[PDB]
Amino acid sequence: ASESETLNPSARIMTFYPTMEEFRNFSRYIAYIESQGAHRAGLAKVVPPKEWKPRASYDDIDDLVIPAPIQQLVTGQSGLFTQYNIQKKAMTVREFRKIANSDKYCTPRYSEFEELERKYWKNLTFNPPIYGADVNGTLYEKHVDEWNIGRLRTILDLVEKESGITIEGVNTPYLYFGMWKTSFAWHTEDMDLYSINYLHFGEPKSWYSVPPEHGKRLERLAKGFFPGSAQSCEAFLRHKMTLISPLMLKKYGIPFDKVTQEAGEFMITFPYGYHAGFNHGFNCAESTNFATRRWIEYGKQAVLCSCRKDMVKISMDVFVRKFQPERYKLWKAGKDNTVIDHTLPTP
Ligand SMILES: O=C(O)CCC(=O)C(=O)O
Ligand SMILES: [Fe+2]
Ligand SMILES: [Zn+2]
Repeated sequence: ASESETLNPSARIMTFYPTMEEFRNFSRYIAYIESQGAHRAGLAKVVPPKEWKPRASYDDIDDLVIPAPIQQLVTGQSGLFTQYNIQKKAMTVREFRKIANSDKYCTPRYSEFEELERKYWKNLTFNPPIYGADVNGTLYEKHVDEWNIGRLRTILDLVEKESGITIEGVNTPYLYFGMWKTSFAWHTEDMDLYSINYLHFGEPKSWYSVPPEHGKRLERLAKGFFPGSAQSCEAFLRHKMTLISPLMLKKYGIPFDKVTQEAGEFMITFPYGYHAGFNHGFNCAESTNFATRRWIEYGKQAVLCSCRKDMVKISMDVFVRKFQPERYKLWKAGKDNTVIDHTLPTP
Protein backbone atom coordinates (compact mmCIF):
# COMPACT_ATOMS: atom_id res chain seq x y z
CA ALA A 1 0.00 0.00 0.00
CA SER A 2 1.15 3.54 -0.85
CA GLU A 3 4.48 3.05 -2.64
CA SER A 4 5.79 5.69 -0.20
CA GLU A 5 7.45 3.14 2.10
CA THR A 6 10.09 2.21 -0.47
CA LEU A 7 12.93 3.13 1.91
CA ASN A 8 11.22 1.01 4.53
CA PRO A 9 10.41 4.03 6.80
CA SER A 10 13.92 3.78 8.21
CA ALA A 11 14.68 6.81 6.06
CA ARG A 12 18.16 5.33 5.99
CA ILE A 13 20.94 6.79 3.87
CA MET A 14 21.17 4.72 0.69
CA THR A 15 24.09 4.12 -1.68
CA PHE A 16 23.82 3.54 -5.42
CA TYR A 17 26.12 2.15 -8.08
CA PRO A 18 24.72 3.21 -11.48
CA THR A 19 25.89 1.78 -14.78
CA MET A 20 27.45 4.22 -17.23
CA GLU A 21 24.09 3.75 -18.99
CA GLU A 22 21.88 5.01 -16.17
CA PHE A 23 24.62 7.43 -15.13
CA ARG A 24 24.34 9.37 -18.40
CA ASN A 25 21.01 11.06 -17.69
CA PHE A 26 21.28 13.03 -14.45
CA SER A 27 17.65 14.08 -14.03
CA ARG A 28 16.53 10.56 -14.88
CA TYR A 29 18.74 8.96 -12.24
CA ILE A 30 17.60 11.36 -9.53
CA ALA A 31 13.99 10.43 -10.20
CA TYR A 32 15.13 6.80 -10.14
CA ILE A 33 16.73 6.90 -6.70
CA GLU A 34 13.75 8.81 -5.37
CA SER A 35 11.57 5.94 -6.59
CA GLN A 36 13.77 3.78 -4.36
CA GLY A 37 13.06 6.09 -1.43
CA ALA A 38 16.53 7.69 -1.22
CA HIS A 39 15.09 11.14 -0.48
CA ARG A 40 13.55 9.86 2.77
CA ALA A 41 16.94 10.06 4.46
CA GLY A 42 17.62 13.58 3.19
CA LEU A 43 21.01 12.38 1.95
CA ALA A 44 22.16 9.76 -0.59
CA LYS A 45 25.46 8.51 -2.00
CA VAL A 46 26.17 7.78 -5.64
CA VAL A 47 29.28 5.88 -6.71
CA PRO A 48 30.18 6.65 -10.35
CA PRO A 49 30.93 3.81 -12.74
CA LYS A 50 34.64 2.94 -12.38
CA GLU A 51 35.52 4.02 -15.92
CA TRP A 52 34.39 7.59 -15.25
CA LYS A 53 36.60 10.61 -14.55
CA PRO A 54 35.74 14.34 -14.50
CA ARG A 55 39.38 15.33 -14.88
CA ALA A 56 42.58 13.73 -16.16
CA SER A 57 44.80 14.78 -13.24
CA TYR A 58 44.73 17.29 -10.40
CA ASP A 59 48.43 18.12 -10.66
CA ASP A 60 47.94 21.40 -12.46
CA ILE A 61 46.22 23.43 -9.73
CA ASP A 62 48.64 24.40 -6.95
CA ASP A 63 48.51 27.87 -8.48
CA LEU A 64 44.75 28.13 -8.09
CA VAL A 65 43.76 30.98 -5.78
CA ILE A 66 41.49 30.70 -2.74
CA PRO A 67 40.43 34.36 -2.50
CA ALA A 68 38.50 34.16 0.77
CA PRO A 69 39.95 31.45 3.02
CA ILE A 70 38.21 31.17 6.38
CA GLN A 71 39.44 30.34 9.85
CA GLN A 72 36.73 28.55 11.85
CA LEU A 73 36.50 29.48 15.50
CA VAL A 74 34.14 27.28 17.44
CA THR A 75 32.75 28.05 20.87
CA GLY A 76 30.54 25.82 22.98
CA GLN A 77 30.23 22.79 25.23
CA SER A 78 28.56 19.43 25.77
CA GLY A 79 27.41 18.95 22.19
CA LEU A 80 26.18 22.48 21.36
CA PHE A 81 28.39 24.91 19.45
CA THR A 82 28.41 28.09 17.39
CA GLN A 83 30.91 28.53 14.58
CA TYR A 84 32.35 31.96 13.82
CA ASN A 85 34.11 32.66 10.55
CA ILE A 86 37.15 34.84 10.10
CA GLN A 87 38.15 36.00 6.66
CA LYS A 88 41.83 35.43 6.42
CA LYS A 89 42.99 36.80 3.00
CA ALA A 90 43.75 35.03 -0.26
CA MET A 91 46.32 32.27 -0.57
CA THR A 92 47.14 29.65 -3.20
CA VAL A 93 46.18 26.01 -3.10
CA ARG A 94 49.84 25.16 -2.79
CA GLU A 95 50.03 27.37 0.29
CA PHE A 96 46.87 25.74 1.69
CA ARG A 97 47.99 22.11 1.49
CA LYS A 98 51.21 23.14 3.25
CA ILE A 99 49.24 24.17 6.32
CA ALA A 100 46.77 21.31 5.97
CA ASN A 101 49.53 18.71 6.02
CA SER A 102 51.68 20.33 8.70
CA ASP A 103 51.57 18.39 11.97
CA LYS A 104 50.02 21.51 13.50
CA TYR A 105 46.83 20.92 11.53
CA CYS A 106 47.11 17.39 10.16
CA THR A 107 44.76 14.48 10.87
CA PRO A 108 45.45 12.62 14.12
CA ARG A 109 46.18 8.90 14.35
CA TYR A 110 43.12 6.65 14.55
CA SER A 111 41.85 3.17 13.71
CA GLU A 112 38.09 3.11 13.21
CA PHE A 113 36.03 6.08 12.01
CA GLU A 114 34.15 5.97 15.29
CA GLU A 115 37.49 6.96 16.82
CA LEU A 116 38.13 9.84 14.42
CA GLU A 117 34.56 10.99 15.09
CA ARG A 118 35.15 11.08 18.87
CA LYS A 119 38.30 13.15 18.38
CA TYR A 120 36.38 15.60 16.21
CA TRP A 121 33.69 16.25 18.84
CA LYS A 122 36.32 16.45 21.56
CA ASN A 123 38.64 19.00 19.93
CA LEU A 124 36.54 21.02 17.49
CA THR A 125 36.90 24.11 19.69
CA PHE A 126 40.72 23.84 19.73
CA ASN A 127 43.18 24.92 16.99
CA PRO A 128 40.79 26.80 14.68
CA PRO A 129 41.47 25.27 11.23
CA ILE A 130 41.26 27.05 7.89
CA TYR A 131 38.70 26.16 5.25
CA GLY A 132 39.18 27.13 1.61
CA ALA A 133 35.44 27.37 1.04
CA ASP A 134 33.10 28.93 -1.51
CA VAL A 135 35.67 29.24 -4.26
CA ASN A 136 33.97 30.01 -7.58
CA GLY A 137 35.00 27.46 -10.18
CA THR A 138 34.98 23.95 -11.61
CA LEU A 139 37.57 21.21 -12.00
CA TYR A 140 35.55 19.34 -14.63
CA GLU A 141 36.98 19.16 -18.15
CA LYS A 142 34.73 20.74 -20.83
CA HIS A 143 34.00 17.44 -22.60
CA VAL A 144 32.64 15.66 -19.51
CA ASP A 145 28.92 15.45 -20.26
CA GLU A 146 27.98 13.18 -17.35
CA TRP A 147 27.10 14.81 -14.03
CA ASN A 148 28.97 18.01 -14.82
CA ILE A 149 28.29 20.24 -11.81
CA GLY A 150 28.83 23.28 -14.02
CA ARG A 151 25.94 22.34 -16.32
CA LEU A 152 23.52 19.72 -14.94
CA ARG A 153 20.65 21.02 -17.08
CA THR A 154 17.92 20.74 -14.43
CA ILE A 155 14.94 23.08 -14.22
CA LEU A 156 16.88 25.26 -11.77
CA ASP A 157 18.21 26.66 -15.04
CA LEU A 158 14.91 28.50 -15.44
CA VAL A 159 16.27 31.13 -13.07
CA GLU A 160 19.19 32.04 -15.33
CA LYS A 161 17.13 31.47 -18.49
CA GLU A 162 14.31 33.69 -17.24
CA SER A 163 16.03 36.62 -15.51
CA GLY A 164 19.74 36.29 -16.30
CA ILE A 165 20.26 36.12 -12.53
CA THR A 166 23.34 34.26 -11.32
CA ILE A 167 23.85 33.11 -7.71
CA GLU A 168 27.34 31.85 -6.80
CA GLY A 169 27.35 28.33 -5.40
CA VAL A 170 23.63 28.03 -6.17
CA ASN A 171 23.28 28.00 -9.95
CA THR A 172 27.09 28.22 -10.36
CA PRO A 173 29.77 25.80 -8.99
CA TYR A 174 31.81 26.19 -5.80
CA LEU A 175 35.04 24.46 -4.81
CA TYR A 176 35.90 23.57 -1.24
CA PHE A 177 39.45 22.92 -0.02
CA GLY A 178 39.40 21.56 3.48
CA MET A 179 41.62 20.09 6.16
CA TRP A 180 41.19 18.15 9.37
CA LYS A 181 38.30 19.46 11.46
CA THR A 182 36.93 21.99 9.01
CA SER A 183 33.16 21.60 9.15
CA PHE A 184 29.79 22.57 7.73
CA ALA A 185 27.06 23.45 10.27
CA TRP A 186 23.53 22.07 10.26
CA HIS A 187 21.48 23.45 7.38
CA THR A 188 19.20 22.85 4.41
CA GLU A 189 19.99 24.34 1.03
CA ASP A 190 18.93 27.84 0.04
CA MET A 191 15.23 27.79 -0.94
CA ASP A 192 15.36 24.18 0.28
CA LEU A 193 16.86 23.04 -3.04
CA TYR A 194 18.87 19.89 -3.72
CA SER A 195 22.63 19.96 -3.63
CA ILE A 196 25.23 17.78 -5.28
CA ASN A 197 28.74 17.33 -3.89
CA TYR A 198 31.69 15.65 -5.62
CA LEU A 199 34.85 14.85 -3.66
CA HIS A 200 37.54 15.28 -6.33
CA PHE A 201 40.34 13.94 -4.12
CA GLY A 202 41.89 13.76 -0.68
CA GLU A 203 40.74 12.51 2.69
CA PRO A 204 37.08 11.66 3.34
CA LYS A 205 34.23 13.97 4.30
CA SER A 206 31.74 12.60 6.83
CA TRP A 207 28.08 13.61 6.86
CA TYR A 208 25.18 13.62 9.31
CA SER A 209 21.65 13.79 8.00
CA VAL A 210 18.17 14.22 9.44
CA PRO A 211 15.16 12.90 7.45
CA PRO A 212 13.20 15.84 5.99
CA GLU A 213 10.22 14.07 7.51
CA HIS A 214 11.75 15.04 10.88
CA GLY A 215 13.34 18.34 9.91
CA LYS A 216 10.80 20.34 11.90
CA ARG A 217 11.78 18.44 15.04
CA LEU A 218 15.45 19.39 14.64
CA GLU A 219 14.39 23.06 14.37
CA ARG A 220 12.36 22.97 17.60
CA LEU A 221 15.34 21.47 19.40
CA ALA A 222 17.71 24.07 17.93
CA LYS A 223 15.28 26.86 18.87
CA GLY A 224 15.24 25.65 22.46
CA PHE A 225 19.01 25.60 22.69
CA PHE A 226 19.66 28.93 20.97
CA PRO A 227 16.57 30.98 21.95
CA GLY A 228 18.38 34.25 21.33
CA SER A 229 19.10 33.38 17.71
CA ALA A 230 15.66 31.91 17.07
CA GLN A 231 14.07 35.28 17.77
CA SER A 232 16.47 37.45 15.78
CA CYS A 233 15.78 35.35 12.69
CA GLU A 234 13.01 33.02 11.57
CA ALA A 235 15.51 30.62 10.03
CA PHE A 236 18.65 31.21 12.11
CA LEU A 237 20.02 27.79 11.12
CA ARG A 238 20.44 29.30 7.66
CA HIS A 239 23.25 31.38 9.18
CA LYS A 240 25.13 28.06 9.07
CA MET A 241 26.79 28.63 12.44
CA THR A 242 25.15 25.91 14.51
CA LEU A 243 26.87 22.61 15.28
CA ILE A 244 25.10 19.80 17.18
CA SER A 245 26.77 16.48 18.00
CA PRO A 246 25.22 13.06 17.25
CA LEU A 247 25.02 12.40 20.98
CA MET A 248 22.83 15.47 21.55
CA LEU A 249 20.53 14.33 18.75
CA LYS A 250 20.36 10.83 20.20
CA LYS A 251 19.63 12.25 23.64
CA TYR A 252 16.65 14.19 22.27
CA GLY A 253 15.22 11.49 20.05
CA ILE A 254 15.99 13.27 16.82
CA PRO A 255 16.43 10.60 14.12
CA PHE A 256 19.49 10.82 11.91
CA ASP A 257 22.06 8.79 9.98
CA LYS A 258 25.76 9.20 9.24
CA VAL A 259 27.84 8.38 6.18
CA THR A 260 31.41 8.98 5.09
CA GLN A 261 32.11 10.21 1.58
CA GLU A 262 35.30 9.15 -0.20
CA ALA A 263 37.27 10.63 -3.09
CA GLY A 264 35.53 9.99 -6.39
CA GLU A 265 32.10 9.73 -4.76
CA PHE A 266 29.00 11.91 -5.11
CA MET A 267 26.70 13.00 -2.30
CA ILE A 268 23.20 14.35 -2.92
CA THR A 269 21.10 16.28 -0.44
CA PHE A 270 17.36 16.47 -0.83
CA PRO A 271 14.86 19.33 -0.34
CA TYR A 272 14.50 20.18 3.34
CA GLY A 273 17.13 17.62 4.25
CA TYR A 274 19.16 18.93 7.18
CA HIS A 275 22.83 17.95 7.07
CA ALA A 276 26.18 18.68 8.68
CA GLY A 277 29.68 17.24 8.77
CA PHE A 278 33.45 17.65 8.74
CA ASN A 279 36.50 16.84 6.64
CA HIS A 280 39.04 14.16 7.72
CA GLY A 281 42.01 15.97 6.24
CA PHE A 282 43.25 17.72 3.12
CA ASN A 283 40.73 17.32 0.31
CA CYS A 284 38.84 19.09 -2.45
CA ALA A 285 35.12 19.12 -3.23
CA GLU A 286 32.88 20.79 -5.76
CA SER A 287 29.17 21.51 -5.37
CA THR A 288 26.14 23.47 -6.54
CA ASN A 289 22.37 23.29 -6.08
CA PHE A 290 19.77 21.95 -8.51
CA ALA A 291 16.00 21.49 -8.80
CA THR A 292 13.37 18.94 -9.73
CA ARG A 293 9.61 19.26 -10.18
CA ARG A 294 9.14 17.74 -6.72
CA TRP A 295 11.23 20.64 -5.41
CA ILE A 296 8.76 23.36 -6.50
CA GLU A 297 6.42 22.89 -3.52
CA TYR A 298 9.35 23.03 -1.11
CA GLY A 299 10.53 26.15 -2.90
CA LYS A 300 7.13 27.74 -2.42
CA GLN A 301 7.11 27.12 1.33
CA ALA A 302 10.79 27.53 2.22
CA VAL A 303 11.17 29.65 5.34
CA LEU A 304 13.91 32.20 4.71
CA CYS A 305 16.20 34.11 7.05
CA SER A 306 14.88 37.64 7.60
CA CYS A 307 17.55 39.61 9.49
CA ARG A 308 20.42 39.31 7.01
CA LYS A 309 19.59 41.50 4.04
CA ASP A 310 21.63 39.64 1.44
CA MET A 311 20.24 36.12 1.89
CA VAL A 312 19.30 33.98 -1.15
CA LYS A 313 15.70 34.51 -2.29
CA ILE A 314 14.48 33.07 -5.59
CA SER A 315 11.24 34.15 -7.28
CA MET A 316 8.96 31.09 -7.52
CA ASP A 317 6.61 32.78 -9.98
CA VAL A 318 8.15 31.25 -13.09
CA PHE A 319 7.96 27.70 -11.66
CA VAL A 320 4.37 27.84 -10.47
CA ARG A 321 3.27 29.36 -13.74
CA LYS A 322 5.05 26.78 -15.89
CA PHE A 323 4.56 23.58 -13.87
CA GLN A 324 1.52 24.42 -11.74
CA PRO A 325 -0.63 26.57 -14.09
CA GLU A 326 -3.88 25.29 -12.59
CA ARG A 327 -2.78 26.69 -9.25
CA TYR A 328 -1.05 29.91 -10.24
CA LYS A 329 -4.06 32.16 -9.67
CA LEU A 330 -4.65 30.62 -6.23
CA TRP A 331 -1.00 30.70 -5.15
CA LYS A 332 -0.52 34.27 -6.36
CA ALA A 333 -3.53 35.28 -4.26
CA GLY A 334 -1.64 33.97 -1.25
CA LYS A 335 -4.21 31.25 -0.57
CA ASP A 336 -2.67 27.97 -1.76
CA ASN A 337 -2.65 25.70 1.29
CA THR A 338 -0.89 22.60 -0.03
CA VAL A 339 0.68 20.24 2.47
CA ILE A 340 3.90 18.50 1.52
CA ASP A 341 4.35 14.73 1.63
CA HIS A 342 8.07 14.05 2.14
CA THR A 343 7.71 10.41 1.11
CA LEU A 344 6.07 11.06 -2.27
CA PRO A 345 8.40 10.83 -5.36
CA THR A 346 8.58 13.02 -8.52
CA PRO A 347 6.11 11.35 -10.92
O1 LIG B 1 31.80 20.78 2.02
C1 LIG B 1 31.19 21.48 2.80
O2 LIG B 1 31.84 22.10 3.79
C2 LIG B 1 29.73 21.65 2.68
C3 LIG B 1 29.17 20.86 1.51
C4 LIG B 1 27.69 21.07 1.40
O3 LIG B 1 27.11 21.78 2.19
C5 LIG B 1 26.92 20.39 0.32
O4 LIG B 1 27.48 19.66 -0.47
O5 LIG B 1 25.59 20.58 0.23
FE1 LIG C 1 24.55 21.74 2.10
ZN1 LIG D 1 18.89 35.44 9.43
